[PDB]
Amino acid sequence: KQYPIINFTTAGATVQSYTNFIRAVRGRLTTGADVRHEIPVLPNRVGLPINQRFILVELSNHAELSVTLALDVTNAYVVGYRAGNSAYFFHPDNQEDAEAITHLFTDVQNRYTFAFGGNYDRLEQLAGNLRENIELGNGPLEEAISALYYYSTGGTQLPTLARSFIICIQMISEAARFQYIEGEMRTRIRYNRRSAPDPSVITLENSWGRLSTAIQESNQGAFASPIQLQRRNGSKFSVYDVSILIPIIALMVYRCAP
Ligand SMILES: O=C(O)c1cc2c(s1)-c1ccccc1CC2
Ligand SMILES: [Cl-]
Ligand SMILES: [Cl-]
Ligand SMILES: [Cl-]
Repeated sequence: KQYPIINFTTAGATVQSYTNFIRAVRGRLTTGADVRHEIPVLPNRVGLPINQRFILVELSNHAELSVTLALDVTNAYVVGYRAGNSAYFFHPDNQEDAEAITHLFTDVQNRYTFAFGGNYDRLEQLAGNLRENIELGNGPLEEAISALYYYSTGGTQLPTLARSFIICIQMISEAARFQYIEGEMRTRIRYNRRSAPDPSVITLENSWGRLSTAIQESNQGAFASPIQLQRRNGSKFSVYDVSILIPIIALMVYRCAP
């Protein structure tokens, strides 16, 4: 009757407890994934039955407020969330996706669809801040959870809601997609720090779709043409093959193979 749920709280969160959480998220996402090749491929959108389409992530904090994010298993991205008796959805791209989300949170009294989508370019505009200037960490995540809840009571304004999406998406969706970004978050939790992400994280996020295409279209592991990434100091380098990214990227959106 309900999609699978993973739980996480920032209250007393540790390196261990955040590691368990991301591992469970990856586990639910890859139930239907293709794991025969070097890197797991998320289920194909086309033909996926509706009862396999979503998973739910339920978050709480020291103030013991709770919100629940809905994640698409085909791309591990947040499509919307529930707070109290209300559900809120990013604007869908097409009719099929609009129909799919009517199967989420079917028991809330109030359903709203934002005019905007959930991509970073738009969310950065609404927040008034680039990812480069939005701190990540347990502290920021705790604050993001309260902000998401209080949107349903009129206590949160849309720019702060946008910045809270940016924090949640990166610390959950992107940390599940990339072992590399999980480690970046793990270091922040370990030393009790909050800091904005460096250029390597942002460029990895911006490249996930392109890397999924290059990997699944590769021939004997070799890319048909290079993809350019950044080190943490902003310097640039090229990747040419699948293998060097096996420790870096954990999940891929389905791509056709010629
Ligand atoms: O700051 C650094 O030293 C590095 C950052 C990255 C490196 S190295 C990398 C090396 C191979 C393959 C993918 C990556 C992703 C980001
Ligand atoms: Cl480890
Ligand atoms: Cl809806
Ligand atoms: Cl808009």
